[PDB]
Amino acid sequence: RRATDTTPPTITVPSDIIAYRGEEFEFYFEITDDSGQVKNIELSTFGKPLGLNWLEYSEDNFNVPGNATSDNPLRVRVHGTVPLNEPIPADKNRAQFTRTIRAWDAAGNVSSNITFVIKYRAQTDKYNPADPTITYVDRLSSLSPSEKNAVEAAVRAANPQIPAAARITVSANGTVTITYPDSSTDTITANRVVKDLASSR
Amino acid sequence: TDTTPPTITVPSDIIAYRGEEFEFYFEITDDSGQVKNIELSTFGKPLGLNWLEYSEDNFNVPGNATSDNPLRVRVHGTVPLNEPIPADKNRAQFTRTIRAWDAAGNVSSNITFVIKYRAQTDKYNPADPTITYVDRLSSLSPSEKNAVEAAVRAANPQIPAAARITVSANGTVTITYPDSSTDTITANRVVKD
Ligand SMILES: [Ca+2]
Ligand SMILES: [Ca+2]
Ligand SMILES: [Ca+2]
Ligand SMILES: [Ca+2]
Ligand SMILES: [Ca+2]
Ligand SMILES: [Ca+2]
Ligand SMILES: [Ca+2]
Repeated sequence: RRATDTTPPTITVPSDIIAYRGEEFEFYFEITDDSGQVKNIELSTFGKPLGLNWLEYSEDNFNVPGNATSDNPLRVRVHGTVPLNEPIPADKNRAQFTRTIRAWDAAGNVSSNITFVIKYRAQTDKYNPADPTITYVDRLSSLSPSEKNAVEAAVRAANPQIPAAARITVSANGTVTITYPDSSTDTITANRVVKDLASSR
Repeated sequence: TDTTPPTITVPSDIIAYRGEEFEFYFEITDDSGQVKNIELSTFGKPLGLNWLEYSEDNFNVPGNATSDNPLRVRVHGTVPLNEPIPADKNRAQFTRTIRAWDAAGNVSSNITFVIKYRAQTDKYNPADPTITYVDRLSSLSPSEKNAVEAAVRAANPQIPAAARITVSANGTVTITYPDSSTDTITANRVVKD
């Protein structure tokens, strides 16, 4: 047996972190140490400030004997919400944050930073609207207020998976726009939404 | 023997809104206590309001039309949703006549009544919603617009469910009634920062 612990902790990072603007998400780091005890972690930008004030984790169970064994690793839950307005550039391969994590054991050994990547995307990437039941209208090019209400209700009823804070609008010819809370959108063309009532009876 | 026709009281303010059922009553009395029938016309010519109907309950019965208990004729109908409204609202009305007769056949003169009709927004007057607090007053988010609309709807169960409430970028509310007339709620009664 060696008189001292000279080996830093080992960190496992999640391999495919995907976040949608305005929606809470979470991912876990798993950490072990040959001593069985991890003291704390640091999230950084390769040693510089993290710069993501919306990302949080709990220090529950940090620096407790036995908290970080091979059989029972330390599981660190990181969570937050990418801001509703976070800019997504034209090349969506650039819509990500690459950051680093390291950890200390109780003997002062600190691991070397390893990377993790938070990819983020518009809410319209998460949601795929189903077509509503058809609303039958008197004039295909000039919907009444009651017909627009019915279209919106039908679009909403065909899509309970879509967020309640998304806003559904309807044009004069029955074209549907779904505007998600982050202002990304989805469209349903009118021919999938309305049909002429007289033509259909 | 009866030589005197019935007398007719008409309502003074018959005001109907497009697309919304209305009702009113004529009250008819005769010195005999009995009214046989009535006729609605355009000064003797055809009435020309196929959307108007009246009840003939209790016509031509003794005692149906006394001073104490006149014959109360219920009239109802719905002015068409698309009835055009002239720019001069003194012309947005139908002037018609009613006459009535007793069992001896004494007929009254034609008595005038006027059905005024108006756009739905002339009826409805939106109450204000609980205020919605927003992040930017010139650029509401989708979620904030949803909240504004829900609040306007929750405060106004009396407005037709078929009316459509829209919300602009600055929180201005438009209510479009089924007959396509509108009301507006200015942003300051609707949103705050
Ligand atoms: Ca160690
Ligand atoms: Ca989508
Ligand atoms: Ca008489
Ligand atoms: Ca009676
Ligand atoms: Ca009004
Ligand atoms: Ca009024
Ligand atoms: Ca709506």
